[PDB]
Amino acid sequence: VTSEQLLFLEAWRAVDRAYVDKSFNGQSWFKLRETYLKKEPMDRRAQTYDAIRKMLAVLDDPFTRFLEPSRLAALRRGTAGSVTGVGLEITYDGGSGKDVVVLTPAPGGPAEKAGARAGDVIVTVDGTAVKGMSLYDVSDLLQGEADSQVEVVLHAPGAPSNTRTLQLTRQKVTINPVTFTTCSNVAAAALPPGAAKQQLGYVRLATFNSNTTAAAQQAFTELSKQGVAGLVLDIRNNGGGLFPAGVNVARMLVDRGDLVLIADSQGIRDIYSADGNSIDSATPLVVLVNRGTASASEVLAGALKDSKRGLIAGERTFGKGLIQTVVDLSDGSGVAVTVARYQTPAGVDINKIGVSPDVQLDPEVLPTDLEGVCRVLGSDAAPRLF
Repeated sequence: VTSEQLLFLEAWRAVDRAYVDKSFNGQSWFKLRETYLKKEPMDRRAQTYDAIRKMLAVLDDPFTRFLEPSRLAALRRGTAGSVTGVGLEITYDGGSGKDVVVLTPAPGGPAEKAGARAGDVIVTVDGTAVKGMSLYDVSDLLQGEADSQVEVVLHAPGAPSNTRTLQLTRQKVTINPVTFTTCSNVAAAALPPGAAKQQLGYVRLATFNSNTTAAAQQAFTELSKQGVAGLVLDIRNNGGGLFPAGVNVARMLVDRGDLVLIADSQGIRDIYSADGNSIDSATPLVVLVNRGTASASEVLAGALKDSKRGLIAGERTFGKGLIQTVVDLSDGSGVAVTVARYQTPAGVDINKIGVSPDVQLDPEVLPTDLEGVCRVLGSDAAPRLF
């Protein structure tokens, strides 16, 4: 058994131990290992990496991927300094043809400013066809030094002929996780039943990151103090992000009860529940979501819905409910492995199914800027949120 073979075995073991489906897509995992050791060339590092990728592929899970040393390091630094993108979060088509699509455009980032919307399908990046490539590889094509440009060709969902070519300039993108306001003189259409004041509290939660919790706490607190008639939590176009901040937010609204189950082929592995630290669990709440709402955001929405704490309004969410971990290998390379999936308190998978609105509404009727929101909600054309 060679050094190259041991390295391969490290990758095989990472999956053997942690993979979400212990039936391995119907493959005999140990048998594969023995077969590859015997039939696959692993004379140089490069061959070993290819053999690892080949093995991962049999799982038919495009999120389970191998990362070479430099890539893993870069993944780690992420979009921090010197490394910039164009304000796109990407993922694979929801019916996955290996089509890469825009999960969500970052608010005010380059791609959004150039008209890109959640659900658009990415055809090429700098001429390269992205269908079926690793998302880690695709991001690499999308990223680069600030002020540099990249060409992205996109089409409308289910309209391959409806394309556009954008020349985007890479720039740092800064999403402010939370903004909020009180809307006064709200239209009757937009109020919850039995409202005693025509005022609504609006909270735009654009991303879950390190700053989300502290900012959301301040918003709910203030709003509660104002005695608003209803709360409008806006998580449209929020790709998820920091799972714990989504849990923290859920905990601000619900006093008791399960929030999310973590499951895999074995059954439920972990649960997160309310911790009695609510800020506001009584004001009527409506949560706005759309096809750009994904992952931690969907989890939030699903806990609010199942618990009956809030109504979901808008359009069905993405259905991005898998969880991956990156397992480091001895040579600095790594494997991103799907280890689990999110389920609602009711035990339904978020994956694929997403979270459906109780109130179907055109997801573009309401703006996301504080001024515009109050304007529309005070209008004769206010959405019937509740």
